[PDB]
Order: sequence, then C-alpha cells, then structure tokens
Amino acid sequence: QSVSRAAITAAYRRPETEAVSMLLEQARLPQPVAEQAHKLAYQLADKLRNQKNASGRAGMVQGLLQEFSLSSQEGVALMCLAEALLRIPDKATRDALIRDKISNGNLFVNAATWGLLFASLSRSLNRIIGKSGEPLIRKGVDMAMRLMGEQFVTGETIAEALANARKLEEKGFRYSYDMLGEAALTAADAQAYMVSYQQAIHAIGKASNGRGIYEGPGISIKLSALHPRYSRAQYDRVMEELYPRLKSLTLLARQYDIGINIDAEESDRLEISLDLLEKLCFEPELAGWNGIGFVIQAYQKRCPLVIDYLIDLATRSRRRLMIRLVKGAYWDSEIKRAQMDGLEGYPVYTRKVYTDVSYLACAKKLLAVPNLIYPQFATHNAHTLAAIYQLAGQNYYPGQYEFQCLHGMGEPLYEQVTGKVADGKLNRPCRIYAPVGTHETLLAYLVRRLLENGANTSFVNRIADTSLPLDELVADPVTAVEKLAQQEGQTGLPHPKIPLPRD
Ligand SMILES: Cc1cc2nc3c(=O)[nH]c(=O)nc-3n(C[C@H](O)[C@H](O)[C@H](O)COP(=O)(O)OP(=O)(O)OC[C@H]3O[C@@H](n4cnc5c(N)ncnc54)[C@H](O)[C@@H]3O)c2cc1C
Repeated sequence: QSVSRAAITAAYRRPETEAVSMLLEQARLPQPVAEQAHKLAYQLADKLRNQKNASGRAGMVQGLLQEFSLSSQEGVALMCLAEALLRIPDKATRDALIRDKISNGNLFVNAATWGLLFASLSRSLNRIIGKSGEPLIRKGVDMAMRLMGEQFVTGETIAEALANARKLEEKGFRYSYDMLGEAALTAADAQAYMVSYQQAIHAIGKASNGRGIYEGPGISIKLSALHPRYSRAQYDRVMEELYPRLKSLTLLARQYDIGINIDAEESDRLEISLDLLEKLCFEPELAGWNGIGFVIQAYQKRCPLVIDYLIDLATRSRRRLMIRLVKGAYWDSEIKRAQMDGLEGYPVYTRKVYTDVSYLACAKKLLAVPNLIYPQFATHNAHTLAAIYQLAGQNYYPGQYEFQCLHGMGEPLYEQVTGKVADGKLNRPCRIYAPVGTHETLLAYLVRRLLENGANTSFVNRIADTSLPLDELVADPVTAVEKLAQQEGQTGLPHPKIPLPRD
C-alpha cells in the first residue's frame, strides 16, 4: 500500500477527540476572513428567511399580539373578522358597522391561512388500517413517496430534463444529471442501469455540443448501480466486471467532452472506489482529459487523507481532477451500521458541527492546489457557502471552483449567488444535481432527502425556524467546537447520545 493509501486506512475509525483536534487549526478562518464570512452568511440567510418579508410580517403579528394582549387562537379570529370587514365595498358602511353593531355579536374561512402567520386522526387511521390492511399501507407509502419526491426530480426521462436546461443555464447555472437508480441486486438490474447511463451520456453530450466539462452539462453515476450486490462485492469481481463498465462510460463521456462524476455512497465502499479511480485515471484513451469527477464526503474521518491521496493521483496521472466536496447523505445509515458491527468506532463524525469543521478544513486543502483539482463545493448552508467564497481569495476566475446544489433545495440560496453583480448576485457558478427517473427509481433518494430536510441539525431545517436567530444559524463552526471544548472539558467529544458501538 502506498503512503497516502496507508494513511487513509489508518484514519478509518479514528477517535473523534483526536480527529476533531487535528482538523481545528486547518479549519480556522483568519479573523478578517471570519468577519467577512459572517457578514456574508448573515446577509444570505437574511434574504433567505425574509423572502416575501416572512420575518417582518411575523414582527407586525407579535407587535399586536401584545398591544391588545390577546391569544394566538383569539388573535387569528380577529384577522378573519378584519378580512371580512375589508370586504364591505364602501367605507361608510364598514365604519358604521364598527361604531354601531360591532359590540353585540355576530366567516372564519381563511383562518388556516391566517394561522400560518400566527388528534382524532389516530381513530380514522386505526379504523382504516385494520380494515384495508398492509396493501393499503403499501399504497399509502408509494403515493406519499411520489408526492413528496416530485420537487426533487427534474424529469422522468433524460430528454424531458434536458429540455428544461436552458432556463437556468442562460442564467449561468450548470447541470449534473443523475439517472436515478442504485444498489443493483441482479445482473439484469446492473445491465439495465448500464444502458440507462449510456443513453444518458449520448443525450447529454449532444446537448452539450462542445461546451466542455466546465460550462456544459455532465453526468453523475453510482457504482452500486453498475454491479450486482455492490454492497458485498469482492475486489477481483469488481475489477473484472464493474471496471470495464466504468471505463466504457468514461471514454464515451470523453468523446462528448462532458464531465462524468462518481457519486460517493456508503463508507465501506470508499476503498474499492479509490481502486477503480486509480485505474481509470491511467487509461491511455483518457490521457490529457480532465473530465473525471469524484465525490468525497467530509463527514468521514478519512476525507482529509483521501484528499492527500487525490492530490498525489492527479500529479502521477497528469490531470486536473473534478472533486465534489460534500458533507454526506448516508449519516443515519452509517451510525446504525457501525453500531451493529460493534467495532472500535464510527467512520463518520457524531456531532454535526464536526462535519462542518471537516468540510472547511477540506475546502482549504482543495483550494490550495488549483493546478491539480477543480473543487466543486456542494452545499445548501449559507455559512458554508460564504466561508468558501472568502476562503477562495480575491481574484476569482470561472475555472477556480464552482458551487453545487440539489434540484429542489438550493434555488432560493443560489438565486443570490449565480448571476451578474449588477443584479445583486455574487457572480459564482452553481451546478444543479438533477435526478432523472420514474417512480420505480425514486425511493432511496427521496428517503435521504427526507432525512436531510427533516433533521433539526440541517441548515435548511433550522432556517425555516424563525425562533432561531440568524447569528446562531450562521455561527462559525470552529468557534462552536471550542465552546463545547470549554464547556465539556476537552475538544471533540462524541455526541452525548451516540456512545461508541461497544458501550
Ligand atoms: C449537488 C450535491 C451533490 C451531492 N452528492 C453526494 C454524494 O455523491 N454522496 C453523498 O453521501 N452526499 C452527497 N451530497 C450531500 C448530501 O446529499 C447533502 O446534500 C449534504 O450533506 C448537505 O450538506 P449541507 O451543507 O447543504 O447541509 P448542512 O445542513 O450544513 O449539513 C447537513 C449534513 O451534516 C451531516 N450531519 C448531520 N448530522 C450529523 C451528526 N450528528 N454528526 C455528524 N454529521 C452530521 C450530514 O452530512 C448532513 O447531510 C451532495 C450534495 C449536493 C448539494
């Protein structure tokens, strides 16, 4: 094993106090940069929360919830009457109603819409459940999956989604298309996925039409879709069978000069994906071409060591690697997986703030080597974006880096980001990750979107919480870790509720 590969393996389940301590100074923003990151993070989160004046309207609510000293139920009912009084066409009649008959007695149609500014279903469920059974539960889950999943899908076929590309692409967005589907269980499954990926590359590459890997659209692929039972696949079978499919897809992407990105999945597959990447990078037919993309997950303890490996690989193979830095999508599964195995520790962090610190340290490592790596910073977190904006230094050039976001999640934040400075934008490119597929391929992806959007540690969840002040929402992660350090007695202790798998 090479030097960089060996250091990866040694960091696999490093104790959290040790790994967070090492990361801390690598992630610390210098005082002037930290200041500018704070102001920018604050300003992005302010426009985000207060689009359509959501805070200022809640302000006028509380200011009258006290001025008359009324309840919340007793105050929404006042609006329903106020709305119904504003519907009297003539002010003469409206006022005379208030000064004559508005002290005796008495509609609440829009009490629900007003309540959004200010039970017995368990019975209807118990009745329906035992009556219609498991087939009713299975249909309810399938319906709710499509209903909640619609917002995250750009189209059922690649052609449908490609036809939606111009709107935001003319605004300066880019796209990475994902043919939904993963964890192939049979040879037939992985074959079908292979053909789905090939057809997508032809379609995406004809749409790209020479625009190249930076400005033009790319594709994202999941290795688990290409090999049957990837989760437990032996090394020799993966090289013999998966690798020639990865190679074939990458050659095809090169012919069209489009970016081809290898998504990161569960942590027990990191090692074998590095082996496939190492081989792919030395194919003669790919010499001189920089379209190979690779995702790395900052919630893993190995991420910084993976970066030193990737830096050495780009040098040895004479290319610029497209590296998408993400926090990670499989955190709940990682925790549960590690607890069932009862091993030395976790391969991921157990406090969200540690992942934030890991992401900022890794971002610094990536931005230090623009000749070897084109960093792609995938995030919906206003502070994370603002910190990367400042970390990247003055004198941005389009090929220095890009942001990325998921379809259905990033658009309000990146409306402030991609576009002209004259229109109030930061003028930074963003690549939209665009899932494509029908209902039969949506389940696993929708669930990870639900876990992401529904966690109270997620930025997109906290920002909807108007009782959380903006300064706490965009608080600096290194400073947060040192707060816990001072309160708890040492830096980087595991989450209090997530004991080691052996405890
Ligand atoms: C364009 C794009 C492509 C992506 N591709 C991939 C991919 O190929 N593979 C993949 O795994 N992820 C991928 N992701 C990331 C994943 O899907 C989430 O979108 C991402 O992790 C959210 O980070 P955020 O900075 O927007 O949110 P933030 O809310 O600031 O952070 C949320 C993240 O913190 C982490 N986290 C939550 N709780 C804890 C905890 N208690 N301890 C430690 N860490 C915690 C999780 O990673 C969670 O997603 C991608 C994201 C984007 C935007």
